[PDB]
Amino acid sequence: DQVQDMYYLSPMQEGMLFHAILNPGQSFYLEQITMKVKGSLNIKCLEESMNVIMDRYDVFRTVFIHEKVKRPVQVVLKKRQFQIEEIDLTHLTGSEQTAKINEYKEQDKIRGFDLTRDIPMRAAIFKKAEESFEWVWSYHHIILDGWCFGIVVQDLFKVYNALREQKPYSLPPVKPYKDYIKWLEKQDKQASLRYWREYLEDFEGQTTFAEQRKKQKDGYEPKELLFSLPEAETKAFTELAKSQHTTLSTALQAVWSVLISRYQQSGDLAFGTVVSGRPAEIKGVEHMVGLFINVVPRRVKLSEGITFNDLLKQLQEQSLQSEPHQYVPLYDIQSQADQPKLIDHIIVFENYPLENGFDMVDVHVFEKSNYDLNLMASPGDEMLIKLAYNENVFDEAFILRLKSQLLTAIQQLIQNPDQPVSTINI
Repeated sequence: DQVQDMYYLSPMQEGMLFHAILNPGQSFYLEQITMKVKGSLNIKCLEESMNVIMDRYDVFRTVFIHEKVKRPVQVVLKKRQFQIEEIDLTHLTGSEQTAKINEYKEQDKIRGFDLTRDIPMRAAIFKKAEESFEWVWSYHHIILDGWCFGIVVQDLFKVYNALREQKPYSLPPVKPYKDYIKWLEKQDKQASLRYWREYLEDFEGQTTFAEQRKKQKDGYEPKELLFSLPEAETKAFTELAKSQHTTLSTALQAVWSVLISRYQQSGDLAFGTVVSGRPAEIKGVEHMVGLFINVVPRRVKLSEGITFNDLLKQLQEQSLQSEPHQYVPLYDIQSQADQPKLIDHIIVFENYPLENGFDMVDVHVFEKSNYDLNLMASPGDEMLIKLAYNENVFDEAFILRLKSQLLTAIQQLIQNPDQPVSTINI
């Protein structure tokens, strides 16, 4: 037998597997990393390093079985070989190389992953010229989220940049994903469901930006508006977050709360937020690799006279009480309120968003969007904010207005953190 271990699926993994089988070929839970490499690259060592990553991270040797079993199980294999699929585009013009790679990217989203047999990650390198390559990296979220993929990337390049130069290396020990499954099986699932039920008690629901939503036929027109926060306000926004003993993510959620409070004309609002899902009870959970992040509902209550520091407190405290219950899938939370549309937009703060070797220019991450509006923020000397929206629902003019309103609200809130947020002008 080629089986190394066998354990159950996390609640998120089970719903992910359930929807993946029911909707094949719809790019569900698929992430496609596309990048152009301008430089020299040892293909054989990249293949060798990938197989080190293969045997270092058990999530890549994992398959899922749902048939003829009372409850789905994940099977990790003792050994599996990864082929990096090299494609020669030297004998082709530029346009044929572009279409050949674009044909791969479109077909790759449709093929997806047979989670019962395939490796939940596939790679393709297109040699378009000498020292000119294009990488199409794909993986399934059932085994890997965005943050943990960066850990795999650094481990791959550490092994790559060493093997080629013959110099040896050592890699930090990894904690098996089974330890997270073990922690889950020890939690009271009903106690976590009750937390979200109480947390969302008497919430009526809301269609965010209702009068700005265009009422057309369903369908997604992906568009983006990217902008930065100047270093001065970024340093002050971080200092205010450090002063109030809260995170930079919570600080942005509070600014967004004030903005939507004006559009909805209400003090009871909800939006999606991505939580780490990494329980601090497990030691070394920071170095584990697997599926941890989750979108959970965030309910913000804005009473009369509430200040930004008061809002910063309400949010940071709820972030702590929710930590033992961040494993609950959003479907289970929404069913415990008969509100299939409890949230319709999310805020994401990626602290490490997606030298030795070559040059990596033009990175693009493809991910199917489940919401008509997504506020994405990344750290840095000047905070980078992205507004990814569906053009069939929202116009660019409104997204541009939200940019100006978000920038002026950030400034007004860092300078008057103890003034009632109702006094903020947007």
